Amino acid sequence: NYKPTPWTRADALKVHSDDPTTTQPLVDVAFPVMSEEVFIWDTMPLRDFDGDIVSVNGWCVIFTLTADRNTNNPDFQDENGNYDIKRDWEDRHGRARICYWYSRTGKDWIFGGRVMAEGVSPTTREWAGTPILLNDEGDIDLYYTCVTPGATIAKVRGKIVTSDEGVSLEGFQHVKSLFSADGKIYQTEEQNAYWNFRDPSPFIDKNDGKLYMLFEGNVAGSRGTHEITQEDMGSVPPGYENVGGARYQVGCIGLAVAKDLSGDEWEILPPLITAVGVNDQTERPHFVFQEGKYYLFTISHKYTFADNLTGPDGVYGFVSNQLTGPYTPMNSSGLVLGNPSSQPFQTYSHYVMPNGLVTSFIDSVPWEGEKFRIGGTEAPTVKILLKGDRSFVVDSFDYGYIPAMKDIILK
Ligand SMILES: [Zn+2]
Ligand SMILES: [Zn+2]
Ligand SMILES: [Zn+2]
Repeated sequence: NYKPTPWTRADALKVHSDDPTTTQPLVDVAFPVMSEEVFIWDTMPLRDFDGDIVSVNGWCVIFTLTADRNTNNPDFQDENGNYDIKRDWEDRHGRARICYWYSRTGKDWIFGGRVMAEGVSPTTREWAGTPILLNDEGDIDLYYTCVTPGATIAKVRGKIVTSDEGVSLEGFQHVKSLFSADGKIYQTEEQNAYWNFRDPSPFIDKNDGKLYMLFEGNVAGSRGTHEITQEDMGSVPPGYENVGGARYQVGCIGLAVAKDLSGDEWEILPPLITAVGVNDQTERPHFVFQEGKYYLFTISHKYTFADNLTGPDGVYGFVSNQLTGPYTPMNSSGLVLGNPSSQPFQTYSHYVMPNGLVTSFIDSVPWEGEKFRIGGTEAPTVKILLKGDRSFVVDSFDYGYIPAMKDIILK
């Protein structure tokens, strides 16, 4: 049918940190925190099947990966008996639960609580995905990732109800497990104990009318066995032929197609982008559809790049005229919005919305000496412009500013 587009080593050699047109503004080390009771990180705005951020009866809604702050929990005290926020924050992944927040302004979010009651999720961990508003009766499918045991893309249906006072989510009771890594296209746990498989992002393509989804995967094959092809290399310059252990980096942006628009059955397809020999993690893939083009964004780490390559934490991107490619890297290298080198981990999980706004959460900011301040709260929103195969940072907004693009009046 089609071939994946490689993000090549030659592309990655063009990545440039601290390009001000593609660098997030510096986070204030004295940033405010939205809650003294919970951490948040990955944030998923409520959207429809094309990408539009939608409010409901005037209420904006975000879903967050969420965990309790264990400030007064002795299990998270050091030997002196003092709260160890670093240990608490770094243990959040095993405590992740999906919660919702709402606001009529797109900021100053009001906490709504858990989407699912404890026990509904097949796995205790509730990792990231996408909440889709299905209709103007308020039905929502939360696509998300069930992790440990295994890694399984799943969805759960519920409903949103509004009042003059706020928003309530109800009925998220029945998780439907959709699919896991297959082993022929996408790498399995048996092939690699560290395999990546997560982060569903569904969309409908009006060109064929079908329901698809993006997700993070790895190219199938036993860990360490992947061959680096000339197509993975690209046109590298003289002297840049040593790839080191690059065969261990095998990230890809996966694709699947639903049998019909209910999205209850899926067919796994070849990936759209592969990064063999370049980067192990193409996370949280998501589309912006603009001017008939397919803008494909993904989030990655400085330290998941292969040997003798590097880049900043942040969002990378690719653009094509067709869903299945060929894709060309944004800003020539792929980098769309990277962290500044003086605060390289200030934010993560950078999500580009079709209005150009990019949200992220604050992770770790340098503080004093070799100390760091931990966030667990929303970062200032950045605005970028997409022009052809290039992007430009053009504005900055308040912490966690995630407004809607359209408002849906419920029937
Ligand atoms: Zn729309
Ligand atoms: Zn309706
Ligand atoms: Zn990182």
